[PDB]
Amino acid sequence: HHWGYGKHNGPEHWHKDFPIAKGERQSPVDIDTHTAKYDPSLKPLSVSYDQATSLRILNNGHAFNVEFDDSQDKAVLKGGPLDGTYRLIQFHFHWGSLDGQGSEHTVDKKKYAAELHLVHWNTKYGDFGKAVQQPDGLAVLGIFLKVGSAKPGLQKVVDVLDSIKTKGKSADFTNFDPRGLLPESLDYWTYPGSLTTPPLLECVTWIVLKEPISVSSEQVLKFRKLNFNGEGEPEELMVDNWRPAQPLKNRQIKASFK
Ligand SMILES: NS(=O)(=O)N1CCc2ccccc21
Ligand SMILES: [Zn+2]
Repeated sequence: HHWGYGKHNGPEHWHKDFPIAKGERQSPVDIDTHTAKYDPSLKPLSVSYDQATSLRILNNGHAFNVEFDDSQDKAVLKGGPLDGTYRLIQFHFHWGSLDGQGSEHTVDKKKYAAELHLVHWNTKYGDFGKAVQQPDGLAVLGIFLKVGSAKPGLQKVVDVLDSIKTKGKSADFTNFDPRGLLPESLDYWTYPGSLTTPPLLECVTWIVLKEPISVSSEQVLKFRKLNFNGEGEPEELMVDNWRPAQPLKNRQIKASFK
């Protein structure tokens, strides 16, 4: 009886196995745009993905992960609120059954159709497993998706999903350039938070971009054909794999922009 996104094992249940679910820096949160304060001190954000090496795409039963070679400083995130260098390890998405839900963060209580998470780990801790035990171990770049025009840089991801329909399936996924998933502006909000799935560790500096990317209805419909289940099991469509907003508690959300 594992965690998931159903009535019986969904976010309102996670606290029983993972009591930090009710902790002091849980994610996601609602971003109240009128309460977020411009922080003139935030350093410029640096997204350096030119040398990124994608390797594989995996359906893990909760989402699909595009995995990178993180055995050297190829693809790194620096600057903004960050001290030091954070190495890209994977990206994934969270999405809805309908276009009116799917994001984990909200903006003035608005839900987007989906949310992209680019996961990076602080290289001063040596490996990802050590980094997640630290309060500044990870930096997650979050990007909202709205439905409208296609995102050409997403289509290579969309077209492989048929080959990883069910939990535990993977496929080779080399030479994918995650720069094609970014919006034009790097204006962001930032706050200290957590993983949004078990084990809900409080190790993340969240960096959520203000500008959403546009994807087509056909692109997101292909995300919604994935399965939570394993091969041969009763089909359970992989939809609504998002955690709702958590209490902000004793935190301030900072804006990079006026
Ligand atoms: N949104 S999420 O919590 O699933 N996420 C962000 C940080 C991280 C680390 C390892 C695996 C996944 C992720
Ligand atoms: Zn995520």
